[PDB]
Amino acid sequence: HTLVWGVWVNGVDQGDGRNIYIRSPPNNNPVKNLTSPDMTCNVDNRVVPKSVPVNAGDTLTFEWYHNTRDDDIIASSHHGPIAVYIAPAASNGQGNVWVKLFEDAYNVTNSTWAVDRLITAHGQHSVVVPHVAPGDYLFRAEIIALHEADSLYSQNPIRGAQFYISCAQITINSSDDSTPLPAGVPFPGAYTDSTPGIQFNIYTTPATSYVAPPPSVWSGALGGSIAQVGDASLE
Ligand SMILES: [Cu+2]
Repeated sequence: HTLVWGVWVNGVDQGDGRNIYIRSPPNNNPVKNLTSPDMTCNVDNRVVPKSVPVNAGDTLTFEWYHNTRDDDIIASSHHGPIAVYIAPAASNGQGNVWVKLFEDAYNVTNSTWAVDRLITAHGQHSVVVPHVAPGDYLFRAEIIALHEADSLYSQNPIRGAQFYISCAQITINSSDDSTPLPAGVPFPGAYTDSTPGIQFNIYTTPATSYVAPPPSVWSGALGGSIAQVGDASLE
């Protein structure tokens, strides 16, 4: 149970974005139904009044929280991967539009899941803004909690993989468009009951064997991190 509070651009806090530049859902409950319209941008997908200005090559940092800013972030039980997708905003996230910029699942070197490192990072994970066409975009940040993912939601709706999905409105101003954005995958639709990484038993299956759900990270993606960029306590 986690939500995005706001974003940072090059380590500068853009301030509370809830219902302002984030398409915030009403609460931190997960999405679990893979065929739900709620898979796109969570349960309250609508245009919000602001879009955060960035340039290509900026560091864009998402900041998550549980109940209050810079708290426990997400229950430690919620081991799983983190992904970020991008789509042109005029799509409203509909159709074959979502392109993956970032994936971090289980780090063998560190013996930690992305969610474990997100807590350590005070809820902060980042991407490099890609060199796509200038214009308005949705950045879809997706945490998958796998602590109840041994079941399919479609078999037992009390369990299943848990999707924490947050869509930020981002406007890319300066971009040379060296990597034009291709078509991508649909949400809902890209994840199904047979997709690798959706049904996974963290109690019995080693995390070293986990394969995160496709699609693969786009060739145009410039990277990211799970690391504290900004100290919310200094504000
Ligand atoms: Cu939860």
